[PDB]
This record gives sequence, C-alpha cells and structure tokens, in this order.
Amino acid sequence: ARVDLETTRAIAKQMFSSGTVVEVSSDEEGFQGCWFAAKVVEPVGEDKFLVEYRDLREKDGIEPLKEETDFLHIRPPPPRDEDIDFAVGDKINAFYNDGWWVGVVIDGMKHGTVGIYFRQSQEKMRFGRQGLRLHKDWVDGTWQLP
Repeated sequence: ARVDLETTRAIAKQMFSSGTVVEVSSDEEGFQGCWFAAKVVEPVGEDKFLVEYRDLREKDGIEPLKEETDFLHIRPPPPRDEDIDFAVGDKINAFYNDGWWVGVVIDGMKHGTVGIYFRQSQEKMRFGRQGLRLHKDWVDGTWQLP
C-alpha cells in the first residue's frame, strides 16, 4: 500500500483509452520489476485494459502479443531525461529481452557503457548508455523517484 486504489483506478480510466501508448507489468514469476511497452486496444470492464505489446509476440513469433491487464499493472511511458549521468547505486531500468528490467548501477559510465547488476538473474554486465534509464514509479497520477 503505497498507492491508493480509488485514485489509481480513476487515473487509469482517464488516461488509458484506446490507442494510448503505455507500459505494463506482470505478476508472473521471474517478471517482477519489468515493464513492457504496449498500446491499449480498449478498456475492459471498470478495472482492466486489453493491450497489444509493442515487442512481445505470440508463439509464432510474428503476431503481437495481446493480453488483459488491470489498472494496478499499467502506467504511462516515463519521461526519459537523458541529461543524466548514472552514479554507483542508482536504481535503473535496462532494456533487453524485449523489456525494461530493474537493475542497479555498479560502475560509472566508461566508453558509453555502464556497469549493471540484476538481482533477479544475479547477473552482472555492461550496458550501452542509450539502453538505460533512471527507474521511476507511477503513483497516484505522478512520476516519482525511489
């Protein structure tokens, strides 16, 4: 409980209409702390939205994945601020495997790459700068830093 259900539902109803570009998350195992790009096909009921993924595909690998998601797992695309230089300890998102995955900066930028660690995979690697962003949370219609 660090978001308010009433407000979140209202804001989601307001902003996520047909055609709206969004990010959606999943409760499925191994997908905690990941945001996928998508677009609202249409709202469903009062709490849900049919979305079509920008990058994720159906099993043939060709047709865009389509799924229902609820108002607690959908958000707008965050502002990108690319004036940013990452510092060690910064909570970030890194784009790979078709998604924005939560990670932590473990080494400052060198030669256009940043050292990154992912807690989910317990894996460490260097990422190209333009595949990284500062992590932000969508709360009650407002973008906030951690």
